Amino acid sequence: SELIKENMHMKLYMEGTVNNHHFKCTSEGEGKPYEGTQTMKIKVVEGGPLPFAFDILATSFSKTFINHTQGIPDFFKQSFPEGFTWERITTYEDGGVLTATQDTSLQNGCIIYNVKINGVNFPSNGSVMQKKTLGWEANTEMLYPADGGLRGHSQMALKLVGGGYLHCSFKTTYRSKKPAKNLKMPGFHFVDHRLERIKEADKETYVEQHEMAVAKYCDLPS
Amino acid sequence: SELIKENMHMKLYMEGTVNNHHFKCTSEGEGKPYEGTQTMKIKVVEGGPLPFAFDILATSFSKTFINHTQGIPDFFKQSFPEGFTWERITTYEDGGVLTATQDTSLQNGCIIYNVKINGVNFPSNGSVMQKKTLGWEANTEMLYPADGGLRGHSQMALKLVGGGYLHCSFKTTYRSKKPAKNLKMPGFHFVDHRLERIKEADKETYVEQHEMAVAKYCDLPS
Repeated sequence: SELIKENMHMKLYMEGTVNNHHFKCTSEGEGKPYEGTQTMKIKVVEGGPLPFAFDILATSFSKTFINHTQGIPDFFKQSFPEGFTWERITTYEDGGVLTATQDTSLQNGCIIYNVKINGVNFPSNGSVMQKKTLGWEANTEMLYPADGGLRGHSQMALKLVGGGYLHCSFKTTYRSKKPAKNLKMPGFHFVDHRLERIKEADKETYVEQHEMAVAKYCDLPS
Repeated sequence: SELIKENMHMKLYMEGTVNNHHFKCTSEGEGKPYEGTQTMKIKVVEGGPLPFAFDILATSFSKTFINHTQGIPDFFKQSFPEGFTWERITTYEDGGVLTATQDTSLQNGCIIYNVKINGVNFPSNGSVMQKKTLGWEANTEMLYPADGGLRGHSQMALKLVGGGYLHCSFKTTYRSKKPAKNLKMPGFHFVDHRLERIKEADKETYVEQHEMAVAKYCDLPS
């Protein structure tokens, strides 16, 4: 993947609605694609301050930045220069869903994300709309080939003020924009994740967020 | 937990239906509760050979056998001598659900499992009812306290004849039969799991299953 350097910058444009509250965000960031680390500085540029927990948007802001161990082929880095798309729905425990559709492209050596968000039915007095959340536990995504791409399935736990958790799960499909003749497809494997909040200002109008991600197989001793 | 020795034997009785097909199984096994390893020899004793994949029963055959690292308290071993119960529903991608209710007790030094199975709506010509499955990938359960005990959430991928996977997820509640003022509760953590078969025969009317399980926190730096 010669176009993907040791360090890469990213820029993002996001627009959407959550319970019919419209907003837009942009972000800029940098990471080390082969080391699986990245950081983004995010701004809410319309519809701020958001009237819902920023945490529900966290996984919508970057699959190029996964460290691949154990010889696992890299569906995402192989897709350049054309890039790939992803599409996802996250279902929350207490009623809410957040759907997102994303395009990942490469322009002048900069990775570019374009995201559309459609979140519906979050309980009006529940944890998300009343901003009672405190960020995400770590998790492991499962990825395997499917319906024309890679299928991801994930579950995650959102920490709540007071010490409890709100569970969610999601299903993702990743689709390469490169002809498939030119891809070495990975088999079933895991991406071990962690999402870290770095800072926020102005009621989450500005948020800095970091991720580490490692692709691997089952880690249990033979 | 000194009723739970370094080696423990288990005996199990299981009865239920899948798509209105009645069956019973029994099993005997042994494991090392603190090393997180165990083996069970399972027989179908009524309703065999089962007209559906044995794989959908695999998680219904033992939480006392988890290795606890990083100082994580052991909800299960702490529950003895009274023991604990679990209850679970697994939802499968192509339709079908497998509901199970279990009691775990300790009698004359042997751990005893009693399990009731209720599986419904599996597609009659689907992979499960047509016995076209080839066992489970590894996975990690998430566990945290809930009203009345510990809540687990899981997802698993079932290998299919001819390649590809059928996805499922499940939610479990574990309840101690011991007074709670007498328990040190764990916080949010993971159980890194893997199921394997040692041998099988005669259309899965005999299956010997092995598990290795380790409770841990996120294994990524930072």
